Amino acid sequence: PITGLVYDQRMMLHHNMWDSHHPELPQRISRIFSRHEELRLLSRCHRIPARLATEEELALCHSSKHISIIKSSEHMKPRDLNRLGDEYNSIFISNESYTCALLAAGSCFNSAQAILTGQVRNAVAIVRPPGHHAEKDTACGFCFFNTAALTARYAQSITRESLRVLIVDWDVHHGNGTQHIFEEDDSVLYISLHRYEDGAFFPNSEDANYDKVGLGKGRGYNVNIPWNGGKMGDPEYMAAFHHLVMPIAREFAPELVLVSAGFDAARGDPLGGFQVTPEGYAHLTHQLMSLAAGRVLIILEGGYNLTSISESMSMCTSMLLGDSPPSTPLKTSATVSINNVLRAHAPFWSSLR
Ligand SMILES: CC1(C)[C@@H]2CC[C@@H](CNCc3ccc(C(=O)NO)cc3)[C@H]1C2
Ligand SMILES: [Cl-]
Ligand SMILES: [K+]
Ligand SMILES: [K+]
Ligand SMILES: [Zn+2]
Repeated sequence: PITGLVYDQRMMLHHNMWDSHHPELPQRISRIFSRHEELRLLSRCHRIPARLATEEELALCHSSKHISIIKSSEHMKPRDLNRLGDEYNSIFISNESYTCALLAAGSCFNSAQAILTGQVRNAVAIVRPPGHHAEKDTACGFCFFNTAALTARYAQSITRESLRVLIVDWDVHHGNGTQHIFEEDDSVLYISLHRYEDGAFFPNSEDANYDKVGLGKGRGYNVNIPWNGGKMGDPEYMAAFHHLVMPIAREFAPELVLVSAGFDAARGDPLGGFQVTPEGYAHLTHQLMSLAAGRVLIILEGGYNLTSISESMSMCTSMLLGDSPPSTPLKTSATVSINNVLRAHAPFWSSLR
């Protein structure tokens, strides 16, 4: 009956030495943590310590070469950090980046351990840099290692290889790295909702479309819900949960739920362009709590309006703690999107028929 929370100020040390106004700001996590104190949520949680991921733990999802390259950045002079960052899509690197990425992952491992050992029922991880764009072999989109993917594998590593993990990715961007890491996996169901715009929206790949349903044994275990045609909000996200996320998740019967919880679909976010409310995120969290006997871990991904993300993630933690959720026609293109995913996944999920 207990909610865990992990936060460590040391993850603020990752920074952009060339553009101090880059939106993936150190203050993202400190503003969220402060808001939890202001709302008297922090004192209601069980504090879970951060730790470093080990390199062996990173090898659950990443190549030895990728690990060694990111690790080599901690001793680089600035022009070599610039060159290295430029070898990726939308990455900046400081000497502290690698350690911060390790702390983000190890924090999530400790939270998953706390859940799976029964110390807490659910947990929230206020971490940066984010993870879901990171691939096996490369960094991408502000992400170095795929924290959520690694946490799924870590969870399997302390229970059984086939532990059913559901990852719900409600960051406004597609988690390309998460999709690829689990594309052939039927033990990890990946469900992403994301702005798509026929490939115009970052990370700009048709991999994010609704017809990418997984490969081989994982066919049916990758659910992309792509939005086209501009701003979406609470109605569209509630309908996507109602028609797709929750029926599929209930059929899958996960033993652990991880939320890749970006808050860049929030009202006010300058990169997402969407209008999901803090109350909306509260309802999404409360629905996911009905899964997996409540074993839910909310992991911060993106989200760039400091006030928006502080309010939205605090609302999610309020739901984890058992507070009552707070108090409509869809954009026509959202109906088109939902029906496209429904047709793509009806062959795999009887609940959609
Ligand atoms: C040059 C810039 C720094 C300007 C200000 C934001 C970025 C956005 N370019 C791509 C992008 C978006 C979002 C994420 C993300 O991880 N969101 O969670 C990752 C990558 C470019 C434009
Ligand atoms: Cl330079
Ligand atoms: K997403
Ligand atoms: K999968
Ligand atoms: Zn994002």
